[PDB]
Amino acid sequence: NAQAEEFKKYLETNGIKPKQFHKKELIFNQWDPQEYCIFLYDGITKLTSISENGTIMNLQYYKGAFVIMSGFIDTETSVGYYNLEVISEQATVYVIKINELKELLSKNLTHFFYVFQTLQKQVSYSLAKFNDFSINGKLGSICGQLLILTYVYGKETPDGIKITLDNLTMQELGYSSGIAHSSAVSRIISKLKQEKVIVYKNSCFYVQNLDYLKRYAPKLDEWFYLACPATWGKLN
Amino acid sequence: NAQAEEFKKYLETNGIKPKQFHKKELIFNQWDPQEYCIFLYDGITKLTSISENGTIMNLQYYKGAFVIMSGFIDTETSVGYYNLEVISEQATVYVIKINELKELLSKNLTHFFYVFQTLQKQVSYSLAKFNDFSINGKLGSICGQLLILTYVYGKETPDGIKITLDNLTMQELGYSSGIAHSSAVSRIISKLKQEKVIVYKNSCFYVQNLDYLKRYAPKLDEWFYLACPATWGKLN
DNA sequence: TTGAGGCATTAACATTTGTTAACGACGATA
DNA sequence: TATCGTCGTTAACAAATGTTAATGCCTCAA
Repeated sequence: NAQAEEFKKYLETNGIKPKQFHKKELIFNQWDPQEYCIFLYDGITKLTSISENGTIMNLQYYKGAFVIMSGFIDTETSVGYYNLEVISEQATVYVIKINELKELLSKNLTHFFYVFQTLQKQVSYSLAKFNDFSINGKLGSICGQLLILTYVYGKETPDGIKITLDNLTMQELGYSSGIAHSSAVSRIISKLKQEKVIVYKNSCFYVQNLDYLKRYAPKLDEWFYLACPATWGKLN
Repeated sequence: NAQAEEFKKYLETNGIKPKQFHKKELIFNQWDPQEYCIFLYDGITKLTSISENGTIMNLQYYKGAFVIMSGFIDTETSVGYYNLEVISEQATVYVIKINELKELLSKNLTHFFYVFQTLQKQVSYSLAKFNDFSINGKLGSICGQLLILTYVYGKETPDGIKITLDNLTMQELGYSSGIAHSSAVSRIISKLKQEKVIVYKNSCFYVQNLDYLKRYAPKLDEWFYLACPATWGKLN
């Protein structure tokens, strides 16, 4: 919040202007690999990839402020062919070309650490998500994904913890957990309603047994405690 | 590697001298969190985590030279509770306190960008691995892990590509794929031998149909092409 | 009001994977 | 030489997941 806003000012004082994106349009994509250093300031986006069969995969979400790399800082080559779709109504972004990045960082040292810090946050997040999505099959994958959603998009209400997210269909949850068919996702969420872990109200998800999700995503809950401890405190 | 040698001479100049670990040792562990910056210079290691009920998870392997870190750079707090076990007969490691690192990379930038490069390699590697493991179930996870081990520990032989890796049991393949029982991995392997994809010789695996593994792990093959071009080029 | 499309739910069937046990090969020990 | 433990293989069964289709609820357009 603070270390990021300080980074914003350093960008405006170097000619980097914020380019605002609206919902559903792709900042970068997998078919036109262009190496940038996206600095999502305010907004919500999802990193996706489309197989050759047209199969969709949602790798993760990004809520500003955060940094996303589409190319390497040295070789200036692509880190992978992915898409960064905007899913919030409006999201402002400070896009930076990979070339000038190496220069802007070598000047200010405190902001080099910031980008380096967020990259470490990225690594720990991927290992934890990988650890919990592999042990308990797809039930644990849905539980882990839901746990992630509750922490960064959750708010406490008398009905439970409301996950403030439009859309969030059965199809979209399946993409974030590697489930291709919507019927399979529903079959699992119908078990979580039976178990009394979640309820479906207002086309919106309320979780009531957060501990049940921790048992299926202990490494992810461990990550929020160590990486985003403020987000962890709101629910503990 | 050149960058890893300049870095190695940079550490030896500032008083950091190597340490020798033997097989089965743990550089760090998940029960005594110490925040180091591990510069694995020569040797092979696997990052693991033990769940509270005792199930092992093999997150990935590390082959020197590379950079692993158990704590964040600015806060110096743990990034996660993992074990780094030495699986080669011996390994040469340069342990450096997390605080000393901030000053060292502050003096010399070309080594700061080298550490940043290795981290970008880590991010894109985790996203790619998470992509191919989540889409095709356990068959696609075993196929993905084998693809990783061929590019890194594979060599052209008359019987295909030999995975030059010792003590690669069925358990260790399962731990890397979230499979808990060696019976399940043997079942998947007997099918890959049936389809003439691999052969089991002298407790080692020989890969004879690399293209079969690419169709089940396309983004990992893409990652080796974009991140480790030299390693990839030796098998195409 | 009627009718089209998308989403959620459930059903059923097929395939895969989880789980445990038995068999046989191999090494190592005394 | 006999005996013990480790590992791979296969089998059998239960459970989970992949796949398809049918149904009902809801929105929207005319």
